[PDB]
Amino acid sequence: IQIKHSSLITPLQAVAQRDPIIAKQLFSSLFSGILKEMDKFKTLSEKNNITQKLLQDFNRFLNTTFSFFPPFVSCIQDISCQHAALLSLDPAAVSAGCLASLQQPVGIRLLEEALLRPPDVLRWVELAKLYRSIGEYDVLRGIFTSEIGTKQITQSALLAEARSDYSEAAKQYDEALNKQDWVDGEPTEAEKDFWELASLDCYNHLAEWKSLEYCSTASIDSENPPDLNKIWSEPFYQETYLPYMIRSKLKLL
Repeated sequence: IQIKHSSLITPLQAVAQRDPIIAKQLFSSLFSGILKEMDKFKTLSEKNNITQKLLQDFNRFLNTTFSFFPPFVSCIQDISCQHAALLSLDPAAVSAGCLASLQQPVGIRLLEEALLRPPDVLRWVELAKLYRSIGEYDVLRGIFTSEIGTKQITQSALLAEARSDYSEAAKQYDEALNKQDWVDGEPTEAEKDFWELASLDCYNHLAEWKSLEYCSTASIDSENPPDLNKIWSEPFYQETYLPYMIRSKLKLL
């Protein structure tokens, strides 16, 4: 045991060069150790520009990757969990990378550590995406009852949706997505996009196919004619409205 560093350092980089998982662990632990040692040298401001430029680096990474490597994506989202400068990464790119790479636990953990310690509600909507993708409708319904839903009709539809009364939930979502005489303020864009998406879920859950197909195309650019072409524009449309469109028209056909 009276051996030196090189017999530990060179085979470590030699095996981390070949296998990507141990490369992920090594890059994460070395990065976190260096940033932990930055407590002594950089003090108040040069530290803060260092971590701001690291956040710049990582946001550029997650926006411009196109192959989605799981060790790389999870490694740069795993070093964002420990240091509170990089918790504010981007809730859009995190959810896109975790849906594309099949790593929703890592995005869920990062967004949770962000909601610990607007960019409040943005992370809630992009956390409901990751929880919807892996089943988990109980936790997603727990999100919409507390932090996203403001109005009362949202909670009264969440109850009737939870007790499997999907007609008396879609009726309230239709009754909320046409209200103009809102007395106490307006819904947000998040609170209205939830009502649209959950009305689609209720119409799919019942069986109502002549209503599901119309509601699944009458929010893209189609006012008087149904112009199906616009689903390739605005890529969120082909992730949110496309399967309901095709399933509804197919069950009709």
